[PDB]
Amino acid sequence: ADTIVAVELDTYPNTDIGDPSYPHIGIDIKSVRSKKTAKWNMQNGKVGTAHIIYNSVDKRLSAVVSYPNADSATVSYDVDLDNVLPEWVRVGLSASTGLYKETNTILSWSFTSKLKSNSTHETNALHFMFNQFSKDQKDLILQGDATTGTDGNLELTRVSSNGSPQGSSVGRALFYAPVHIWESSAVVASFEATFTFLIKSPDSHPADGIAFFISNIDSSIPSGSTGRLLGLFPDAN
Amino acid sequence: ADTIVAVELDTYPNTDIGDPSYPHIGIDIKSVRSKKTAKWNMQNGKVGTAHIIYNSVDKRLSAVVSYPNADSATVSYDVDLDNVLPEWVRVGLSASTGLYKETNTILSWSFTSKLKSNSTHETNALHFMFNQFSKDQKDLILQGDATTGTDGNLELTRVSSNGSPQGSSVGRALFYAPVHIWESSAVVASFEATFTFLIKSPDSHPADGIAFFISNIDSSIPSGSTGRLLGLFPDAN
Amino acid sequence: ADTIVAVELDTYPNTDIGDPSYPHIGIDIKSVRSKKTAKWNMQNGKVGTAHIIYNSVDKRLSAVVSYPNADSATVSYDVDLDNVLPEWVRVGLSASTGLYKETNTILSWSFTSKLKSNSTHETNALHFMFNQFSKDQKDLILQGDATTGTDGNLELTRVSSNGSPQGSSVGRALFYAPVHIWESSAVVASFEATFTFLIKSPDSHPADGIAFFISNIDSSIPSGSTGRLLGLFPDAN
Amino acid sequence: ADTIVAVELDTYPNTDIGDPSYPHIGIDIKSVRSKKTAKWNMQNGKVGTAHIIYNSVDKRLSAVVSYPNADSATVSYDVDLDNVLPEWVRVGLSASTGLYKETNTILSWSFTSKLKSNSTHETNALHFMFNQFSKDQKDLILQGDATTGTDGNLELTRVSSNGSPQGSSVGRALFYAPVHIWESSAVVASFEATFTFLIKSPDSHPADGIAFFISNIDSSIPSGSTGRLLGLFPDAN
Ligand SMILES: [Ca+2]
Ligand SMILES: [Ca+2]
Ligand SMILES: [Ca+2]
Ligand SMILES: [Ca+2]
Ligand SMILES: [Co+2]
Ligand SMILES: [Co+2]
Ligand SMILES: [Co+2]
Ligand SMILES: [Co+2]
Repeated sequence: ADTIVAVELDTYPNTDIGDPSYPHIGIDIKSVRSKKTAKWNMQNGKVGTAHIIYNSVDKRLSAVVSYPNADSATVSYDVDLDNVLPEWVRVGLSASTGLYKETNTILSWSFTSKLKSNSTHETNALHFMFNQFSKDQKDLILQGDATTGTDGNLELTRVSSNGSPQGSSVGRALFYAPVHIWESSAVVASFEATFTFLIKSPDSHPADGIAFFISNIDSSIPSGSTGRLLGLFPDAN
Repeated sequence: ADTIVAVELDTYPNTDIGDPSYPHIGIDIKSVRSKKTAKWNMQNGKVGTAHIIYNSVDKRLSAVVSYPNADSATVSYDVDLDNVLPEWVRVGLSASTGLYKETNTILSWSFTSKLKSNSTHETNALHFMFNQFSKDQKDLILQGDATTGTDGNLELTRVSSNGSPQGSSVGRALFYAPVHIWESSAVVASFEATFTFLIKSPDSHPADGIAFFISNIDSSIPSGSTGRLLGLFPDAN
Repeated sequence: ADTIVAVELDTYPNTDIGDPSYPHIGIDIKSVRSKKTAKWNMQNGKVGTAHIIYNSVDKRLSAVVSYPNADSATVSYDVDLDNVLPEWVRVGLSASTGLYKETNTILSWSFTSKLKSNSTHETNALHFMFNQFSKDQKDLILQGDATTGTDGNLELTRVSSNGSPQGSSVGRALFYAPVHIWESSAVVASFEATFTFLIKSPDSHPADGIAFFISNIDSSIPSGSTGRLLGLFPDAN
Repeated sequence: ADTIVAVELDTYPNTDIGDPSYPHIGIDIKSVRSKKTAKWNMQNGKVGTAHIIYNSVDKRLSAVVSYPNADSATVSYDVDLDNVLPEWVRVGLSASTGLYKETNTILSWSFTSKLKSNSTHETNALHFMFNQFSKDQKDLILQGDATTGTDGNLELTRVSSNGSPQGSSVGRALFYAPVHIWESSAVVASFEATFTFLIKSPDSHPADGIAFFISNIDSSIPSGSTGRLLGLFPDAN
């Protein structure tokens, strides 16, 4: 059904579906079983920043995640996205909770896509930046439990009044406009995404994670993708 | 019905509805009878560039139109757009032909909107740039006769095979995503639009013009707005 | 000697040289006696953000200053900068202390200048953004007491070890590259500057202020411009 | 003496110093003998566009060169620039002619450098874009025979009145401000450069080429680097 390319900030180690034994960042190409992962020293309650970059010349999707005053984690994977995704895609953020939970709060999100064609000076670009989300954010498609406006933030999963994260929740936010990532006369296509997040859990084992993803434009949350599936995959294959 | 704020590049002088006796650029606030105009030395067959700028501190909508090697024309009008438009709008380009005609070709179009809130570093921004239009431009809403892809250009009004402009045509192209132009904690909201166009007519009296407009998100072409109404207004009041 | 256009965030009311009886933001065109001012509810110890904008079509220099959770202050003045400044200028930040003092800390500073010429697609642009200053910031010209690197910030005036602001201090930081603000074939020239600051004083009467300024490229601090002259003017005329 | 990293658009095959037997694009790390090259179908008299990209996560310097209506050439090389260049560098364009010659005209040049630190939202950026060069371009350091302003272009090597390219010429243009390409708390540093050029020769064997380069800030043209050395290297080792 959906084609998903995602960079996951996986807070819970589901070693039975291939997660390493620690929080990790991973690159998922059409499967929750990451093609590549890197240990991530996740800090409960701290605001982190994730940067994702890719260009069609190098064909390497790379991500860097850091927290202030801490060393960063980085993961890269060689993948030609022209062979995985459609030429028009939607980009978004997804997060879930299962039996274990955490807040999956997004405080800001920026994205820049550029397609440079062979005509002298031909650049097609799309750029958006959100440093605040309003209750009626018309340029975002919110799916599942995702809501905007509480403290001007984007809450991907359900958080009750007293700020408590709820389990078995899943939510996604996609930018409204389709994004053009391939065009026949493009000599270089590239994108960069950055988002700051705040994962906080009352528990010692937060779950399940946040993911930046690119999908077919009409992507919707797969049935039963709460928990370990991060609101992105229908199963764990 | 629709709320329209537009900068018109009016090629035909309809002196009966208030046009001056020459091609002119004008600022239209909810009426085709421009609030302010400036003589425009339109060059048939040449690529021109229009720049439109506005910010909520000064509340002055200004536009500059020029052709290479020629002096520019500029028009400005003091208007608080927060009092005219909704907080979420769609931006687009419109053009029409009537008994007289011309090609209303758009070769590139860029737009940048910024909302800076009172939180330190809070900037919400939207930027798009098209230097080429493809046959299936999914991020544009084409209305009426507007088509994309012929020579990688956006043809707002009908042009037959042999490149001839057709009369009684009207077409509009709006960027897919809603644009947020006001927010309660924004200290300064601004936008700038730039587009290059090519108006060419076999006739000595081209008509009717191209307009950059901002409207309510659900705006559609008014019935009978071909010709002098530029695909923007239902009547000439 | 120097030609100075500045937006002052004046913390001390020197009513004898024309200041209003309160902290105020003002637009200074070649004189410390502001052409226009607006009351500024300055917050000692809080990080504020100032936005300055200008374009050659409207010829209005406007500035907005705000603090989180507080209403902003704005001041505007109609001035054609082509008639005041040279075509090549340097942009900077200046601050001073006199008998009264305060820290004049800059935490981030961004600037964007654009010159759009009448050739189709001719845009000359300069943009810089500093969200951190290093001890050896080679792209900034530091004058007087200005230093970079302490807490990754730019300290315009002297602050001793224990964080205490020192009196009779003056310092300026200018971006290294000259900025082109006028060109003969430019149809619209514009700029926007934004900087966040932290003015903190142990005293009830902080002084003297911070100013964003544009000057001739070879501008240097005028002798005796500590205190009320903000490191910009040689006298109070 | 100087540390040079350059992307060369080499028009003349000096097979004795390792050039392939055809025009080629190459990546030169401290030597004119390119670490990697790719055949380049150079078009005499046509305006081409070169794009150079690099980021510190992937550590791969890649370049794409194209002409309208033609397939592009691309070359990439894995190199960690933090191990080759200083943290502060100057970026520029260089070109030369020897016994054979060609015009080495630059019509536009843009550059964007970004350093993203681990503090949430810490981005330091520098961006410049020139779509026109004036006779007194104060923000460019012209070395050797390089001149600005003729037809609003940048002529890297000497061209006599009648538009004829002169042999044994060498010229370079560097952006005035130093560029910061590494910082201790940066999690990702990246840059992208784009320039359009017009290489035209009356002869069947144009020479010698144009190069985009990054060097130590105080770099100057090496003595005798006309011809095959592209105004970048003192010898052919
Ligand atoms: Ca997991
Ligand atoms: Ca008319
Ligand atoms: Ca004062
Ligand atoms: Ca060679
Ligand atoms: Co995982
Ligand atoms: Co009219
Ligand atoms: Co004052
Ligand atoms: Co070579």
